[PDB]
Amino acid sequence: SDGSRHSMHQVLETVYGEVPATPAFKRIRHNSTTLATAINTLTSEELRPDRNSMGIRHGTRQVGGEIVSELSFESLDDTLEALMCGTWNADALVNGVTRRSFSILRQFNDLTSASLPNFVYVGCEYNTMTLSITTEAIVMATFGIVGMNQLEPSSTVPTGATFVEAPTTEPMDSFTGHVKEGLADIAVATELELQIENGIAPRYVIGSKKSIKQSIGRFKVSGTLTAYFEDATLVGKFLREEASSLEFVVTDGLAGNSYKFELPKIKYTGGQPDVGGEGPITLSMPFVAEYDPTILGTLKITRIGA
Amino acid sequence: SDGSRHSMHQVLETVYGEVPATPAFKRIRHNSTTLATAINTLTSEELRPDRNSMGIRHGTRQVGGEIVSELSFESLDDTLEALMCGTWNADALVNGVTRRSFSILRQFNDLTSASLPNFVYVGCEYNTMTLSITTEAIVMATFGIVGMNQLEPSSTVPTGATFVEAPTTEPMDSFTGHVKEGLADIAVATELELQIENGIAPRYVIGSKKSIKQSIGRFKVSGTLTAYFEDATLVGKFLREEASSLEFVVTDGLAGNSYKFELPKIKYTGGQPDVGGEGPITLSMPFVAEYDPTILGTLKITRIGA
Amino acid sequence: SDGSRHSMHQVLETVYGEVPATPAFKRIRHNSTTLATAINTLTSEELRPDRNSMGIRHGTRQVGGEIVSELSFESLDDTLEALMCGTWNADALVNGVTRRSFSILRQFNDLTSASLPNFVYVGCEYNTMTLSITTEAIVMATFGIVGMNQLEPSSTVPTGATFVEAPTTEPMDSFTGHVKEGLADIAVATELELQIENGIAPRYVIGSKKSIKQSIGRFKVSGTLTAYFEDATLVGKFLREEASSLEFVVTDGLAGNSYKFELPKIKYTGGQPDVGGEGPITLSMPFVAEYDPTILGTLKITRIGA
Repeated sequence: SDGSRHSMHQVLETVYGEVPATPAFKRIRHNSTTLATAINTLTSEELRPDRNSMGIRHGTRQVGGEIVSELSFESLDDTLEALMCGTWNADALVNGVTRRSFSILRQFNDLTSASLPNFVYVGCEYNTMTLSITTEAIVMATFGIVGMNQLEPSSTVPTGATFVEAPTTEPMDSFTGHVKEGLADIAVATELELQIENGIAPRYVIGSKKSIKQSIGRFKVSGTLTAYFEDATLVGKFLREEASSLEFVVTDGLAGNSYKFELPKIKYTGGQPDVGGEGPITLSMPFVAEYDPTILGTLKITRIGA
Repeated sequence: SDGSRHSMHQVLETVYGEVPATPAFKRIRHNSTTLATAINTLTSEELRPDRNSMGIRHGTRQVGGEIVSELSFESLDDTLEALMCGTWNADALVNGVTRRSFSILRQFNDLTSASLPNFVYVGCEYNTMTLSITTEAIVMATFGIVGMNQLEPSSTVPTGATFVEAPTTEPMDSFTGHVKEGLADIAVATELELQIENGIAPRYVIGSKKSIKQSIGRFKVSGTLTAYFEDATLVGKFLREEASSLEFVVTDGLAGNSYKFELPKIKYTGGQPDVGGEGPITLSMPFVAEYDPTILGTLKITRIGA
Repeated sequence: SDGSRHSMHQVLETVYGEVPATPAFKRIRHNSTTLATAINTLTSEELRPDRNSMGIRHGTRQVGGEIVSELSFESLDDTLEALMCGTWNADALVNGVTRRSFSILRQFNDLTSASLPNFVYVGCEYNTMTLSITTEAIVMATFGIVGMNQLEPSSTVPTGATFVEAPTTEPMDSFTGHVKEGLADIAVATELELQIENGIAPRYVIGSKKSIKQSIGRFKVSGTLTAYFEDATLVGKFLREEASSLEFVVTDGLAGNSYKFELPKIKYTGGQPDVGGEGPITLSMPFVAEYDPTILGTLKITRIGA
């Protein structure tokens, strides 16, 4: 099979670890994927006179895959909602406690029917998200999922596997960036990085070969902010304890639709200006987001889409 | 000295740690080497007002060297026999227990007589072996050895150091149409990797700068198999518990002489088809070999040489 | 700010952690520096029902700067004296105990006055030194320091910040015909590496954000010596316990002035002639220096400057 002809679809699960009766598989616009499963190994230490390798025994299997997707409007909304464990309300999303389990199907168009091109992964729950914003570079959102187990390859797709398509809105660009840092101050930051962690780990019991359930952890928001040393206001906020805020907006290709990420309470963990021989002096300022009561959360994503 | 004018000769030892009376040093066709000795250090911890470095003391020594050689017929047979710890029988070798110690002599041809070019190592025992098979790439067998101690450089070669030569048979290539994976199924694997370990470790006692003996460890045979995702049979064998077999034959060339490696019982530890950004989908399937009572061993090398 | 317009100065402190009344800031000849402070984080482990980020707390702070400078005469002299903890006597320096603290000032000429270009670092103490000598390559000396805390950026320089300029002499070259290894033997070594460690670690107490003092450790001198395998005398000094000496001099074109580094007692920790396929055979021979009572120290730097 080749990476050129591949299709990926997902459906919200009503019962954990099972595909719905008529799965509404939805197309997932993406670039590269590593979704797969991992099986444990129980080695045998039986003594052998000829030192012959005794062998190993298989163990519980867990689906683990990382998918890379470009940020765009009318897309990745379910992924963000499930990851934030919240609900899209008034085009605004806040980190809450609403876990969502999905069933992802990997269909290899190039693979023939007899070759079983359908690979179904169930119990898949979004766990980690990586957001990177670089000037003149498409904004991409990497997604890490925790799946309970995978089904055997089969020629026939899941019964009633309706394949919904994904709106192909122009990918978001880094221009017209509303990068705010103070109460009303606009920062001169060049790149911006955001990481989201749900801390979802699996739980195995006697007589099971998969994670009956996945233990979610605390919602964690952190990131890295890089700017130029030309601005000296960023310097000091790290030296002296100061709680600033972060607020940036990704721009579409003049489509009139856009998002808005806001971190009301953050504190700088680092920040060091280095001569670095010749050339302009940069400034990397990693930060740690913390719970803010005004929004009853740590992060708030808002769609201003037209 | 330069690597161009370099040669290595080895002789089977009758008494461990000693060169035989009339060593039949045999030429070892090789590419590069890292064979040498390592001496431990015993630091001294004593308080000093001037805070001056107290000093460290030399400890036990261990000869450790890695030798890279291209796989070819009528060559490396003694290395394979010694490593496998078995004995060549009917052009077939199965992992045994018989341990063989050798004495390796490094002779820098460019180095002058007064410059002491001869380097002698005693107690050298083959510990590990790395076999890599790549398409349109010569098959090379890497060899790791464990020696007791290195003899001081001298001008005169060991008394009666007869220098036997090695048959310069054409290096084994990868152009074979025989790579078996099932009972009669021929696999479409692209590269194949095999690793062998003897778990040999040295033993130290009071009043001995060198290792008197080496406690041999369990015989270990494992490997990695990479193929194309086009074949879907291998896919799923990782997910389910299945014990397959591996059987591949390196081809010397037009001459009928060839080597046959067989692993009667293996199981796959991993396996993952990744779409990636673009291009074809590959498939890496690591495996671990296990004891098969039919051959009363883990691996069986067979020469079909004409 | 850009790395093109930056000035770095320093002044000997009379009281630890404080800039002198009128600092005689002296130009620091260097290629690049990383002078900056680092603050620890105290995370809060309070369980939250909405699983929100509790937030972290700032902890103690310390200043670390990497001063990369090119070795040259009439320069880094105070740096060498402070690092060696000795006193320049008869143009000869021996590892002593007397500790020296300095106040480093980084001035970004390009940064405007209102932009607060002056950066002051107090309690800076030279700790590590890395000297590398390569043929047809300028001798470089890296300087690691341990500072107490970083003063806030201000427009006005420290009161009476007289800016002395270190004498600028042609950088030292590797073209010397004097590299001694035996009692009178001249070695054929190609590169030479020297590392100096003072073991300065910071000390924290209750109610102090900064380190009140630094408990210095013992003086540590070690290095690495690389040569060619053409000389077989170096071989064996590692195999059989032998205590040699090292003595090398850096040259300054036709200026005449020079530095002389001497290690009266060293022994070699490694040594390995590697064939490496083709080309010449090199020989890396790491060594550790120790206490020699003839000089009452480990290392003795001597200026023969005209």
